[PDB]
Amino acid sequence: ELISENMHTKLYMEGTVNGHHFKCTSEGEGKPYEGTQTCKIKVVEGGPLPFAFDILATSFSKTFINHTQGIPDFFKQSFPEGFTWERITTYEDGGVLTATQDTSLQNGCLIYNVKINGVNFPSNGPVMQKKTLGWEANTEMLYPADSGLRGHNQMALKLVGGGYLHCSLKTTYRSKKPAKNLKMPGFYFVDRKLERIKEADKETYVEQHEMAVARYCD
Repeated sequence: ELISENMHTKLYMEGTVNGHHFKCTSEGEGKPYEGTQTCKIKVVEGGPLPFAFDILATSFSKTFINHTQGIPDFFKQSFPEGFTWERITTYEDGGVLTATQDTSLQNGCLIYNVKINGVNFPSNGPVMQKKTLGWEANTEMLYPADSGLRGHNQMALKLVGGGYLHCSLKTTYRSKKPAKNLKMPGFYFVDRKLERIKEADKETYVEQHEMAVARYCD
């Protein structure tokens, strides 16, 4: 019941990418049961970034997925204790971005803390050359594993000049609520699309929108 129809999020992010240090903050809001949310992001240290902001997009909120068909909701169930997630995104041209995240609920607001390591992005590739055009829609698979949930996703980063850069994402989501107090889902899918509402100043301000809907085979 601590997750209401309308919720606010606040986030802190720090990391490096190819040795370049940066920090971001954001604030957002959404409708957790409808699977929609937005956030307004600022690069507060290290801006303008020397790499495409697209590589940070998926690191800014799992409480906002519309779990349909009665699928148990590992994320909404985890409160008040909250949960963590940890992820590797591998780009086919050699860059890797890992992220670790803590999600907590404090005074009615969702609070996110994120740490990022981006390593080995090719110095002339589209990420470091800022020749990217955002992400296509995608479907994550999720199922229980390693005492939490495992997720796998594949994504396509659209490129200036045509074509795409492929990525895989492998994630584990861990509840801070005792296992005995959780009803685990079985295997399921989450369909997503992530857009920008607006941006400005060399991607040092970006407003993202996400829609996320959980289902079985359709």
